[PDB]
Amino acid sequence: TLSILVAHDLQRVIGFENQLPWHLPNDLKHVKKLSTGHTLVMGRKTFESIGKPLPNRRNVVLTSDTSFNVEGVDVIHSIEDIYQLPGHVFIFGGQTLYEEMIDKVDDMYITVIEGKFRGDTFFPPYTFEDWEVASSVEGKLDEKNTIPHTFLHLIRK
Ligand SMILES: NC(=O)C1=CN([C@@H]2O[C@H](COP(=O)(O)OP(=O)(O)OC[C@H]3O[C@@H](n4cnc5c(N)ncnc54)[C@H](OP(=O)(O)O)[C@@H]3O)[C@@H](O)[C@H]2O)C=CC1
Ligand SMILES: COc1cc(Cc2cnc(N)nc2N)c2c(c1OC)O[C@H](C1CC1)C=C2
Repeated sequence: TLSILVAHDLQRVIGFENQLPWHLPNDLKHVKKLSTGHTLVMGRKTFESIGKPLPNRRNVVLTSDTSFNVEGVDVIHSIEDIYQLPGHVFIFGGQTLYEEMIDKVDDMYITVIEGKFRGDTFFPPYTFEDWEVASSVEGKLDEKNTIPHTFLHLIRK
């Protein structure tokens, strides 16, 4: 499969200043569960945000810098290179990946962060007319996960 994996807020904010706008450990645990043993493709800037490869899956960074060679990352330099990767590939961020990728992906794992944050980066507007809810499961709140949130899984209709 080829999937978006993204958390966005009530106005589709994903990012602020090259970071997530929220602290929400449940969602990062969700990312882990979903992606472990599989492949991430991210934009260069998102890679700079996580700063190192994530363990126990394959990490692929899309970048135009051909001098890019990082330990345990695989570089690619075009959108097209994605479509040849073996297996279940998650588009992992960021704003520009999502824009390039959203009409190409089979499905999307979105966490809707039921808040309104300040962002400088956004997820593309989409329409549920295009997208079928295979599941919708509320996140559980606790002291350390204090923002309401819903795990959507959308298949393209
Ligand atoms: N909420 C969420 O689920 C997530 C949010 N984010 C957020 O997203 C924001 C980052 O978004 P954005 O600024 O768009 O950054 P991106 O992470 O999408 O990276 C952009 C970079 O990726 C490379 N790139 C993208 N497309 C291509 C292409 N087609 N060919 C060659 N290179 C390409 C370029 O690298 P180069 O300049 O080296 O050529 C470009 O500068 C941050 O705010 C971050 O916090 C990130 C992940 C998840
Ligand atoms: C933009 O920054 C991040 C993006 C992301 C990507 C990301 C986060 N949340 C969601 N829902 N989708 C995503 N694609 C993550 C993230 C980020 O900050 C560290 O943290 C952890 C990694 C191990 C450290 C997980 C994710």
